Amino acid sequence: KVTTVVATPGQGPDRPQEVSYTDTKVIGNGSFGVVYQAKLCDSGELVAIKKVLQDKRFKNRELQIMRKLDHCNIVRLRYFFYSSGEKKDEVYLNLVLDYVPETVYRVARHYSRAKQTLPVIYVKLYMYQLFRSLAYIHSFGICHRDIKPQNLLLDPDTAVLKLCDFGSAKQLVRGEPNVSYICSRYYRAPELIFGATDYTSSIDVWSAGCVLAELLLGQPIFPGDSGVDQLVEIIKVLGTPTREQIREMNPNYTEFKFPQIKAHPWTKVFRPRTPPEAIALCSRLLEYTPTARLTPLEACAHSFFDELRDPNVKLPNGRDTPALFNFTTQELSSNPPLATILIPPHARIQ
Ligand SMILES: CN(C)S(=O)(=O)N1CC(c2nc(N)ncc2-c2ccc(F)cc2)C1
Ligand SMILES: [Cl-]
Repeated sequence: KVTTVVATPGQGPDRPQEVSYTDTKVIGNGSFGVVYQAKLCDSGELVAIKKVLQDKRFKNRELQIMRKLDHCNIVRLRYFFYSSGEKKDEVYLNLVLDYVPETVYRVARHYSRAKQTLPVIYVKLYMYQLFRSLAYIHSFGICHRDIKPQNLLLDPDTAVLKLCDFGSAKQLVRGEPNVSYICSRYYRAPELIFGATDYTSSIDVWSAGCVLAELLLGQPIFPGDSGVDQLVEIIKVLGTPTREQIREMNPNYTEFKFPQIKAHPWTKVFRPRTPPEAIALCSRLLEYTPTARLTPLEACAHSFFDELRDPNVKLPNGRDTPALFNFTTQELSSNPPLATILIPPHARIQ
């Protein structure tokens, strides 16, 4: 059995191609709709097809965003096409994406179940690549707004990480308000919990920090079934936020005061032999004041990632580390001077 569609390439000019695929499995299910796996007939390559209801009213924002993006650490939209079948008279948008086998979520949980933590080298590789993907999208003023381990795809052999699921992503424009019900629990920045609608891209940075801490800890750092419970956990670590910090997150001073707890020394939060650089980075990501958090690009240049810039660094399995230094001017525009740290001497050899 073989499906053949006429699809538009995600990048490049509108030059429709006849695409045929087979072995259609299922995955995903949820909010958006369905995700299938498939095998492209000629090349034999695996792809994921995300199928969602097309609005008719507006054009699909995820698609609009996907087509603008091209980066080694973001899933490639290979094709998109429309279809339906069945008793519906409703259009479905189908996004054909590179299939990447693992996710940070699944990996983390394997190590967690086995009472292990992921080797710090993998923590470095995954986090660096995430920050690059954020640096890139943020440069277009696009915030992901749902950074979490399930959205971080991994090829285990190459150590390559790819940000996915742009269903929540949106261009944040100074002055325009945005819904505060967007991020997934545990990874929500305080300003989101306080219902702020004037938030910036630094919510993604907070979320990234939550992922780092979690890979280090072996479990979510700020858990809770309610916002109340999450804030308690946040306060247990960061300490009680000052009236200044409180005004910084949500201007609209919700209505209350929290228990007055002092800052738990970040060193006492983590397993005893945790690298100090890792801990330092966390504290500079997980800050109350949104403007006080490192930028993605600033994070990449943090000393916690120095090992990745070492010329002799290899994967434990012997392979080379994947591309880490092929920055574009687009990607560096945040702060071009950082190139002198980000691009190590050996990467400039001729
Ligand atoms: C594409 N996203 C909307 S998603 O539904 O969250 N998507 C993450 C999952 C995904 N997407 C892509 N592109 N490749 C492999 C996988 C994947 C599916 C199942 C897995 F166990 C691991 C990875 C499915
Ligand atoms: Cl044509």
